[PDB]
Amino acid sequence: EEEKIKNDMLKYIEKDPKIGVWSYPAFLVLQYLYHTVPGFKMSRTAKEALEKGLKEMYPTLFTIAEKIAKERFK
Amino acid sequence: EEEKIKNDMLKYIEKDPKIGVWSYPAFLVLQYLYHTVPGFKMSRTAKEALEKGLKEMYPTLFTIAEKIAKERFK
Repeated sequence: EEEKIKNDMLKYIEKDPKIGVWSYPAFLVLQYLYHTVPGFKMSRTAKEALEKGLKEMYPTLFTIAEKIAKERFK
Repeated sequence: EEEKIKNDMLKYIEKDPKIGVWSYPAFLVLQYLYHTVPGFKMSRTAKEALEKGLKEMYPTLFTIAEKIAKERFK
């Protein structure tokens, strides 16, 4: 169950976590903030948005993935 | 105010809304679902997650961007 998920998720660590989104509203808001407030970390806020929404949709899987990624610190 | 935002957002329509996220938890959950449930629209769910989280963080800007993008239908 849980340990079945762990092996697959560790198989997915090996790859680059590039995630691509084609979304006009999100792009417009992010670009507006980038051009309007200096120093706006557009990519960080987009990652936060993705992580927040995805954790809300799939809380258990998101927590498992976060624990596996974190506990791969050393 | 609002009409100042409209001009910039219409300036940003011209570009491709490619949004890129480098996030290990979100990547792990999305790839787990892609490999585990057939027909999983990974990109659609990632876009939904980004839109949900970003609308929660910036509801007014997200609604403005969504209205501008929608009302550019014809």
